[PDB]
Amino acid sequence: NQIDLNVTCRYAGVFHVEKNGRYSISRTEAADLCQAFNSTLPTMDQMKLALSKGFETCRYGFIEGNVVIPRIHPNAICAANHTGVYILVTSNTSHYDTYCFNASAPPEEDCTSVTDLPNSFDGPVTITIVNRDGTRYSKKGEYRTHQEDI
Ligand SMILES: Nc1cccc2c1CCNC2
Repeated sequence: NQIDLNVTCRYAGVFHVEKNGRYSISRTEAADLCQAFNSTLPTMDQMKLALSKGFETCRYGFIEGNVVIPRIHPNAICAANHTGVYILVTSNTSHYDTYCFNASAPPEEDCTSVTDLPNSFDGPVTITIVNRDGTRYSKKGEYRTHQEDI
């Protein structure tokens, strides 16, 4: 009973989280996941500032109100060669990664590893934070508050 949370560097507080390295987070789960990180879904403005500090991914993830990909460099296989905060317009499906925003983070690029999920609650799941450099932190707990998400 195990969940990997793959996390990125923070840029102006904003970071990307993949559950098990595959699109698999609903909009309700995303809010709960950010909450467990003492974080919120970013606003578009917060995401634009993160972008300006060096944040890009090649993954769809929730922000507050939209599903987006932050892009600095044009890449044909990432948001169809767009740059800026690319907004997903048309999709059949409801599950993506998520972005989160932690106000207490440094103001620019923070590529130190994440070594806690400070606000997870008591639960049965072995949750493992996986950093991009492979550093891991695990704890037993839960973050999902919606039965539909479990
Ligand atoms: N950020 C991160 C950490 C561990 C694994 C993976 C990522 C993002 C890209 N997908 C794998």
